Amino acid sequence: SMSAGPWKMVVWDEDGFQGRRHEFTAECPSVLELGFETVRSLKVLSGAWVGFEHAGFQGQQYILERGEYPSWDAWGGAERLTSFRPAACANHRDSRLTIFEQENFLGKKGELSDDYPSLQAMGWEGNEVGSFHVHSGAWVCSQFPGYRGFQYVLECDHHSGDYKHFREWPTFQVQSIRRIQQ
Amino acid sequence: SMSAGPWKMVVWDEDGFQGRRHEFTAECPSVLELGFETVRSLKVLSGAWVGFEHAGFQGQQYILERGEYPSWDAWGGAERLTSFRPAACANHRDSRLTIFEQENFLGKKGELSDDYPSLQAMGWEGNEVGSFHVHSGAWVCSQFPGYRGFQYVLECDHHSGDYKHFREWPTFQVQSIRRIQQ
Repeated sequence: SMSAGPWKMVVWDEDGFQGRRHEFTAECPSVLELGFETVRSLKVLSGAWVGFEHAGFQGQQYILERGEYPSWDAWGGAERLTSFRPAACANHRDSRLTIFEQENFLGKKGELSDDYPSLQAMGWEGNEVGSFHVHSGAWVCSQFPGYRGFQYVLECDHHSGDYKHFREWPTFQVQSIRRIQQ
Repeated sequence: SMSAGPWKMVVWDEDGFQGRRHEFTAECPSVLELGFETVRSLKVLSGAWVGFEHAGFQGQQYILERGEYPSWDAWGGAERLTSFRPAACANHRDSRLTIFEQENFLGKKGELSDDYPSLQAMGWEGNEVGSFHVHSGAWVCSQFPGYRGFQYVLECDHHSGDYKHFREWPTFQVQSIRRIQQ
Protein backbone atom coordinates (compact mmCIF):
# COMPACT_ATOMS: atom_id res chain seq x y z
CA SER A 1 0.00 0.00 0.00
CA MET A 2 2.54 2.50 -1.23
CA SER A 3 1.14 5.91 -2.25
CA ALA A 4 1.07 6.59 -5.97
CA GLY A 5 1.11 9.85 -7.85
CA PRO A 6 -0.97 11.09 -10.79
CA TRP A 7 -1.24 9.03 -13.94
CA LYS A 8 1.82 9.42 -16.12
CA MET A 9 3.57 7.78 -19.05
CA VAL A 10 6.80 8.54 -20.87
CA VAL A 11 7.64 7.95 -24.53
CA TRP A 12 10.98 7.79 -26.34
CA ASP A 13 11.71 7.83 -30.05
CA GLU A 14 14.30 4.98 -29.96
CA ASP A 15 14.13 1.49 -28.54
CA GLY A 16 15.14 0.85 -24.99
CA PHE A 17 14.22 4.27 -23.51
CA GLN A 18 16.86 6.09 -25.58
CA GLY A 19 16.71 9.17 -27.81
CA ARG A 20 14.16 11.94 -27.51
CA ARG A 21 11.88 11.73 -24.44
CA HIS A 22 8.51 13.20 -23.54
CA GLU A 23 6.28 12.70 -20.51
CA PHE A 24 2.46 12.85 -20.54
CA THR A 25 0.04 13.56 -17.70
CA ALA A 26 -2.89 13.97 -20.09
CA GLU A 27 -3.90 12.75 -23.55
CA CYS A 28 -1.77 13.42 -26.60
CA PRO A 29 -3.65 13.45 -29.95
CA SER A 30 -0.41 13.11 -31.94
CA VAL A 31 3.20 12.76 -30.90
CA LEU A 32 4.10 14.32 -34.24
CA GLU A 33 2.72 17.59 -32.81
CA LEU A 34 5.67 17.50 -30.35
CA GLY A 35 8.12 17.26 -33.26
CA PHE A 36 8.65 13.53 -32.68
CA GLU A 37 8.79 11.34 -35.73
CA THR A 38 8.00 8.10 -33.97
CA VAL A 39 7.47 6.34 -30.56
CA ARG A 40 9.70 3.30 -30.22
CA SER A 41 9.61 2.61 -26.46
CA LEU A 42 7.61 3.76 -23.50
CA LYS A 43 7.00 3.41 -19.75
CA VAL A 44 3.70 3.66 -17.93
CA LEU A 45 4.57 5.04 -14.49
CA SER A 46 1.11 5.43 -12.99
CA GLY A 47 -2.35 4.54 -14.25
CA ALA A 48 -3.57 2.88 -17.42
CA TRP A 49 -3.34 4.37 -20.88
CA VAL A 50 -4.57 3.50 -24.38
CA GLY A 51 -2.18 3.80 -27.28
CA PHE A 52 -3.47 4.25 -30.81
CA GLU A 53 -1.88 3.38 -34.12
CA HIS A 54 -2.76 6.66 -35.84
CA ALA A 55 -2.99 10.30 -34.76
CA GLY A 56 -6.34 11.43 -33.39
CA PHE A 57 -6.99 8.28 -31.41
CA GLN A 58 -7.72 6.22 -34.56
CA GLY A 59 -6.72 2.77 -35.71
CA GLN A 60 -5.60 -0.22 -33.66
CA GLN A 61 -5.78 0.18 -29.90
CA TYR A 62 -3.21 -1.05 -27.38
CA ILE A 63 -3.79 -1.22 -23.62
CA LEU A 64 -0.84 0.14 -21.61
CA GLU A 65 -0.79 -0.76 -17.95
CA ARG A 66 2.05 -0.02 -15.54
CA GLY A 67 5.47 -1.27 -16.61
CA GLU A 68 8.16 -0.96 -19.20
CA TYR A 69 7.91 -1.39 -22.97
CA PRO A 70 11.38 -1.41 -24.61
CA SER A 71 10.15 -1.90 -28.21
CA TRP A 72 6.87 -2.26 -30.08
CA ASP A 73 6.52 -5.99 -29.38
CA ALA A 74 5.88 -5.08 -25.78
CA TRP A 75 2.58 -3.40 -26.66
CA GLY A 76 1.60 -5.23 -29.92
CA GLY A 77 3.57 -8.46 -29.98
CA ALA A 78 1.97 -2.94 -34.54
CA GLU A 79 5.21 -0.91 -34.93
CA ARG A 80 3.31 2.40 -35.07
CA LEU A 81 2.01 4.23 -32.00
CA THR A 82 1.04 7.83 -32.55
CA SER A 83 -1.56 8.97 -29.97
CA PHE A 84 -2.31 8.20 -26.32
CA ARG A 85 -5.03 8.79 -23.75
CA PRO A 86 -5.69 7.79 -20.15
CA ALA A 87 -8.20 4.95 -19.67
CA ALA A 88 -10.09 7.31 -17.49
CA CYS A 89 -12.73 4.91 -16.20
CA ALA A 90 -10.19 2.19 -15.16
CA ASN A 91 -11.04 0.85 -11.71
CA HIS A 92 -10.09 -2.77 -11.43
CA ARG A 93 -12.10 -3.53 -8.26
CA ASP A 94 -15.17 -1.59 -9.50
CA SER A 95 -15.55 -3.05 -13.02
CA ARG A 96 -18.79 -4.49 -14.39
CA LEU A 97 -19.71 -5.21 -17.99
CA THR A 98 -22.74 -6.74 -19.68
CA ILE A 99 -22.24 -8.42 -23.03
CA PHE A 100 -24.89 -9.29 -25.62
CA GLU A 101 -24.91 -11.75 -28.54
CA GLN A 102 -26.58 -9.26 -30.90
CA GLU A 103 -26.48 -5.49 -31.46
CA ASN A 104 -28.68 -3.07 -29.46
CA PHE A 105 -28.54 -5.11 -26.21
CA LEU A 106 -30.48 -7.97 -27.79
CA GLY A 107 -29.95 -11.71 -27.57
CA LYS A 108 -28.38 -13.75 -24.85
CA LYS A 109 -26.56 -11.72 -22.21
CA GLY A 110 -23.58 -12.34 -19.98
CA GLU A 111 -22.60 -10.44 -16.84
CA LEU A 112 -18.90 -9.93 -16.19
CA SER A 113 -17.16 -8.56 -13.10
CA ASP A 114 -13.97 -10.68 -13.39
CA ASP A 115 -11.45 -11.50 -16.16
CA TYR A 116 -12.20 -14.14 -18.79
CA PRO A 117 -9.34 -15.53 -20.86
CA SER A 118 -11.92 -17.83 -22.46
CA LEU A 119 -15.48 -16.68 -22.89
CA GLN A 120 -16.36 -20.20 -24.11
CA ALA A 121 -14.94 -21.75 -20.94
CA MET A 122 -17.40 -19.53 -18.96
CA GLY A 123 -20.49 -20.63 -21.00
CA TRP A 124 -20.71 -18.05 -23.77
CA GLU A 125 -22.21 -19.48 -26.91
CA GLY A 126 -20.22 -18.83 -30.03
CA ASN A 127 -17.38 -16.55 -30.90
CA GLU A 128 -19.28 -13.32 -31.44
CA VAL A 129 -20.40 -10.45 -29.24
CA GLY A 130 -22.76 -7.87 -30.70
CA SER A 131 -23.08 -5.12 -28.09
CA PHE A 132 -21.77 -4.10 -24.69
CA HIS A 133 -22.90 -2.04 -21.68
CA VAL A 134 -20.06 -0.91 -19.40
CA HIS A 135 -21.55 -0.27 -15.97
CA SER A 136 -18.18 0.66 -14.47
CA GLY A 137 -14.48 0.33 -15.07
CA ALA A 138 -12.59 0.01 -18.33
CA TRP A 139 -12.45 -3.31 -20.22
CA VAL A 140 -10.41 -4.72 -23.05
CA CYS A 141 -11.79 -7.30 -25.46
CA SER A 142 -9.69 -9.60 -27.63
CA GLN A 143 -10.36 -11.53 -30.81
CA PHE A 144 -8.82 -14.79 -29.60
CA PRO A 145 -8.62 -16.70 -26.32
CA GLY A 146 -5.89 -15.66 -23.85
CA TYR A 147 -6.02 -12.00 -24.81
CA ARG A 148 -4.62 -12.30 -28.35
CA GLY A 149 -5.43 -10.68 -31.66
CA PHE A 150 -7.01 -7.25 -32.09
CA GLN A 151 -7.92 -5.44 -28.86
CA TYR A 152 -10.49 -2.93 -28.12
CA VAL A 153 -11.17 -0.89 -25.13
CA LEU A 154 -14.58 -0.17 -23.64
CA GLU A 155 -15.10 2.74 -21.24
CA CYS A 156 -17.82 3.48 -18.68
CA ASP A 157 -18.08 7.09 -19.92
CA HIS A 158 -18.63 6.35 -23.59
CA HIS A 159 -22.34 7.18 -24.12
CA SER A 160 -22.90 6.30 -20.43
CA GLY A 161 -21.18 2.94 -21.12
CA ASP A 162 -23.45 2.03 -24.09
CA TYR A 163 -21.87 0.37 -27.13
CA LYS A 164 -24.95 -0.68 -29.15
CA HIS A 165 -23.03 -1.18 -32.40
CA PHE A 166 -19.72 -2.58 -33.58
CA ARG A 167 -19.46 0.91 -35.19
CA GLU A 168 -19.31 2.33 -31.65
CA TRP A 169 -16.32 0.02 -30.99
CA PRO A 170 -17.17 -4.83 -38.47
CA THR A 171 -15.80 -8.09 -37.10
CA PHE A 172 -17.73 -9.35 -34.14
CA GLN A 173 -15.18 -11.92 -33.02
CA VAL A 174 -14.46 -11.80 -29.28
CA GLN A 175 -13.12 -14.72 -27.29
CA SER A 176 -11.55 -13.13 -24.19
CA ILE A 177 -12.35 -10.06 -22.11
CA ARG A 178 -10.67 -8.55 -19.03
CA ARG A 179 -10.67 -5.56 -16.72
CA ILE A 180 -8.05 -2.87 -17.13
CA GLN A 181 -5.73 -2.36 -14.13
CA GLN A 182 -5.08 1.25 -13.27
CA SER B 1 -23.50 -24.76 -15.43
CA MET B 2 -23.54 -26.96 -18.49
CA SER B 3 -21.76 -30.32 -18.13
CA ALA B 4 -18.46 -30.61 -19.95
CA GLY B 5 -16.66 -33.65 -21.25
CA PRO B 6 -13.00 -34.70 -21.01
CA TRP B 7 -10.26 -32.34 -22.10
CA LYS B 8 -9.86 -32.32 -25.86
CA MET B 9 -8.30 -30.28 -28.63
CA VAL B 10 -8.27 -30.65 -32.40
CA VAL B 11 -5.55 -29.63 -34.85
CA TRP B 12 -5.65 -29.08 -38.61
CA ASP B 13 -2.79 -28.68 -41.06
CA GLU B 14 -4.32 -25.71 -42.96
CA ASP B 15 -5.69 -22.41 -41.76
CA GLY B 16 -9.30 -22.07 -40.83
CA PHE B 17 -9.92 -25.68 -39.67
CA GLN B 18 -9.31 -27.11 -43.16
CA GLY B 19 -7.12 -29.95 -44.44
CA ARG B 20 -5.95 -32.88 -42.37
CA ARG B 21 -7.50 -33.13 -38.87
CA HIS B 22 -6.52 -34.89 -35.66
CA GLU B 23 -8.07 -34.85 -32.20
CA PHE B 24 -6.14 -35.23 -28.92
CA THR B 25 -7.37 -36.37 -25.52
CA ALA B 26 -3.81 -36.71 -24.18
CA GLU B 27 -0.39 -35.20 -24.87
CA CYS B 28 1.24 -35.41 -28.28
CA PRO B 29 5.08 -35.21 -28.28
CA SER B 30 5.17 -34.46 -32.02
CA VAL B 31 2.46 -34.01 -34.61
CA LEU B 32 5.01 -35.15 -37.18
CA GLU B 33 4.65 -38.63 -35.63
CA LEU B 34 1.05 -38.62 -36.98
CA GLY B 35 2.34 -37.93 -40.49
CA PHE B 36 1.36 -34.26 -40.28
CA GLU B 37 3.80 -31.75 -41.67
CA THR B 38 2.46 -28.77 -39.78
CA VAL B 39 -0.34 -27.41 -37.48
CA ARG B 40 -1.92 -24.29 -38.92
CA SER B 41 -5.17 -24.01 -36.94
CA LEU B 42 -6.68 -25.58 -33.88
CA LYS B 43 -9.65 -25.66 -31.49
CA VAL B 44 -9.58 -26.30 -27.76
CA LEU B 45 -12.90 -27.97 -26.98
CA SER B 46 -12.47 -28.73 -23.30
CA GLY B 47 -9.72 -27.93 -20.82
CA ALA B 48 -6.47 -26.02 -21.13
CA TRP B 49 -3.49 -27.12 -23.18
CA VAL B 50 0.10 -25.97 -23.73
CA GLY B 51 1.44 -25.82 -27.25
CA PHE B 52 5.17 -25.97 -27.90
CA GLU B 53 7.20 -24.67 -30.80
CA HIS B 54 9.33 -27.80 -31.22
CA ALA B 55 8.72 -31.54 -30.87
CA GLY B 56 9.27 -33.01 -27.42
CA PHE B 57 7.68 -30.13 -25.56
CA GLN B 58 10.65 -27.80 -26.26
CA GLY B 59 10.94 -24.19 -27.32
CA GLN B 60 8.43 -21.36 -26.98
CA GLN B 61 5.28 -22.17 -25.03
CA TYR B 62 1.75 -21.05 -25.90
CA ILE B 63 -1.23 -21.31 -23.54
CA LEU B 64 -4.36 -22.69 -25.26
CA GLU B 65 -7.61 -22.18 -23.42
CA ARG B 66 -11.06 -23.00 -24.79
CA GLY B 67 -11.89 -21.43 -28.14
CA GLU B 68 -10.97 -21.31 -31.77
CA TYR B 69 -7.60 -20.51 -33.35
CA PRO B 70 -7.90 -20.10 -37.15
CA SER B 71 -4.21 -19.31 -37.79
CA TRP B 72 -0.98 -18.96 -35.83
CA ASP B 73 -1.64 -15.35 -34.79
CA ALA B 74 -4.39 -16.67 -32.58
CA TRP B 75 -1.89 -18.44 -30.31
CA GLY B 76 1.31 -16.35 -30.86
CA GLY B 77 0.19 -13.01 -32.27
CA ALA B 78 5.27 -18.11 -33.69
CA GLU B 79 4.13 -19.89 -36.90
CA ARG B 80 5.39 -23.28 -35.65
CA LEU B 81 3.49 -25.49 -33.23
CA THR B 82 4.67 -29.07 -33.03
CA SER B 83 3.78 -30.64 -29.64
CA PHE B 84 0.94 -30.29 -27.12
CA ARG B 85 0.10 -31.31 -23.58
CA PRO B 86 -2.76 -30.74 -21.14
CA ALA B 87 -2.10 -28.12 -18.43
CA ALA B 88 -2.90 -30.80 -15.98
CA CYS B 89 -2.86 -28.72 -12.81
CA ALA B 90 -5.19 -25.98 -14.22
CA ASN B 91 -7.83 -25.05 -11.66
CA HIS B 92 -8.77 -21.43 -11.97
CA ARG B 93 -10.56 -21.13 -8.61
CA ASP B 94 -7.85 -23.11 -6.75
CA SER B 95 -4.70 -21.33 -7.99
CA ARG B 96 -1.99 -19.95 -5.70
CA LEU B 97 1.54 -18.91 -6.58
CA THR B 98 4.41 -17.40 -4.62
CA ILE B 99 6.96 -15.36 -6.52
CA PHE B 100 10.46 -14.38 -5.39
CA GLU B 101 12.85 -11.63 -6.54
CA GLN B 102 15.88 -13.96 -6.51
CA GLU B 103 16.54 -17.64 -7.26
CA ASN B 104 16.04 -20.38 -4.63
CA PHE B 105 13.03 -18.69 -2.95
CA LEU B 106 15.19 -15.80 -1.74
CA GLY B 107 14.51 -12.08 -1.70
CA LYS B 108 11.25 -10.25 -1.53
CA LYS B 109 8.18 -12.42 -2.02
CA GLY B 110 4.75 -11.86 -3.45
CA GLU B 111 1.65 -14.01 -2.97
CA LEU B 112 -0.72 -14.36 -5.91
CA SER B 113 -4.18 -15.94 -6.06
CA ASP B 114 -5.63 -13.61 -8.74
CA ASP B 115 -4.53 -12.35 -12.19
CA TYR B 116 -2.04 -9.51 -12.55
CA PRO B 117 -1.75 -7.74 -15.89
CA SER B 118 0.78 -5.44 -14.19
CA LEU B 119 2.98 -6.75 -11.44
CA GLN B 120 4.26 -3.19 -10.91
CA ALA B 121 0.71 -1.89 -10.43
CA MET B 122 0.36 -4.45 -7.56
CA GLY B 123 3.59 -3.34 -5.76
CA TRP B 124 6.26 -5.62 -7.19
CA GLU B 125 9.63 -3.97 -7.28
CA GLY B 126 11.39 -4.17 -10.60
CA ASN B 127 10.87 -6.16 -13.71
CA GLU B 128 12.48 -9.43 -12.67
CA VAL B 129 11.30 -12.58 -10.93
CA GLY B 130 13.89 -15.13 -9.86
CA SER B 131 11.96 -18.15 -8.60
CA PHE B 132 8.42 -19.44 -8.18
CA HIS B 133 6.50 -21.87 -5.95
CA VAL B 134 3.19 -23.05 -7.41
CA HIS B 135 0.99 -24.14 -4.52
CA SER B 136 -1.92 -25.01 -6.80
CA GLY B 137 -3.25 -24.40 -10.27
CA ALA B 138 -1.38 -23.63 -13.46
CA TRP B 139 -0.01 -20.12 -14.16
CA VAL B 140 1.34 -18.30 -17.16
CA CYS B 141 3.95 -15.57 -16.87
CA SER B 142 4.65 -12.93 -19.51
CA GLN B 143 7.63 -10.73 -20.28
CA PHE B 144 5.62 -7.53 -20.68
CA PRO B 145 2.55 -5.96 -19.06
CA GLY B 146 -0.87 -7.08 -20.33
CA TYR B 147 0.25 -10.63 -21.07
CA ARG B 148 2.61 -9.87 -23.97
CA GLY B 149 5.97 -11.18 -25.05
CA PHE B 150 7.33 -14.64 -24.26
CA GLN B 151 5.10 -16.83 -22.08
CA TYR B 152 5.88 -19.55 -19.76
CA VAL B 153 3.75 -21.93 -17.92
CA LEU B 154 4.20 -23.01 -14.31
CA GLU B 155 2.55 -26.18 -12.99
CA CYS B 156 1.72 -27.35 -9.46
CA ASP B 157 3.15 -30.82 -10.22
CA HIS B 158 6.55 -29.74 -11.45
CA HIS B 159 8.90 -30.73 -8.58
CA SER B 160 5.93 -30.28 -6.21
CA GLY B 161 5.47 -26.77 -7.68
CA ASP B 162 9.11 -25.69 -7.08
CA TYR B 163 10.87 -23.63 -9.75
CA LYS B 164 14.08 -22.56 -7.96
CA HIS B 165 15.91 -21.61 -11.16
CA PHE B 166 15.20 -19.89 -14.45
CA ARG B 167 16.69 -23.17 -15.83
CA GLU B 168 13.62 -24.95 -14.39
CA TRP B 169 11.44 -22.54 -16.41
CA PRO B 170 18.05 -16.99 -18.82
CA THR B 171 15.98 -13.81 -18.99
CA PHE B 172 14.30 -13.00 -15.74
CA GLN B 173 11.91 -10.40 -17.14
CA VAL B 174 8.32 -10.87 -15.95
CA GLN B 175 5.75 -8.09 -15.84
CA SER B 176 2.38 -9.90 -15.85
CA ILE B 177 1.16 -13.21 -14.46
CA ARG B 178 -2.25 -14.94 -14.57
CA ARG B 179 -4.06 -18.14 -13.76
CA ILE B 180 -4.84 -20.61 -16.51
CA GLN B 181 -8.57 -21.30 -17.11
CA GLN B 182 -9.41 -24.93 -17.63
